[PDB]
Amino acid sequence: DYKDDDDKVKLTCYQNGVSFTGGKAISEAKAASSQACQELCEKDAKCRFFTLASGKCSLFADDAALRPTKSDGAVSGNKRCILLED
Repeated sequence: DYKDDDDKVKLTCYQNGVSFTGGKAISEAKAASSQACQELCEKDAKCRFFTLASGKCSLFADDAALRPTKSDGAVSGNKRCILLED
């Protein structure tokens, strides 16, 4: 209802690459898809760049030393998806 439905929003912003560790995670989830990690991160005002793994999400407020560890079903993402492009 309302005019909120008239406009659409982007919810897809995942990237299957590598998990993260050794960083300064402020909160982590136990989901299977980054989608669930996005909804939980939305509730947190300290999340910006989440990072899902084989079965564990990881929302990060900022970059520090969070490095990869494995690519087994690892799907990490960032705040922005598509920016600065023709």
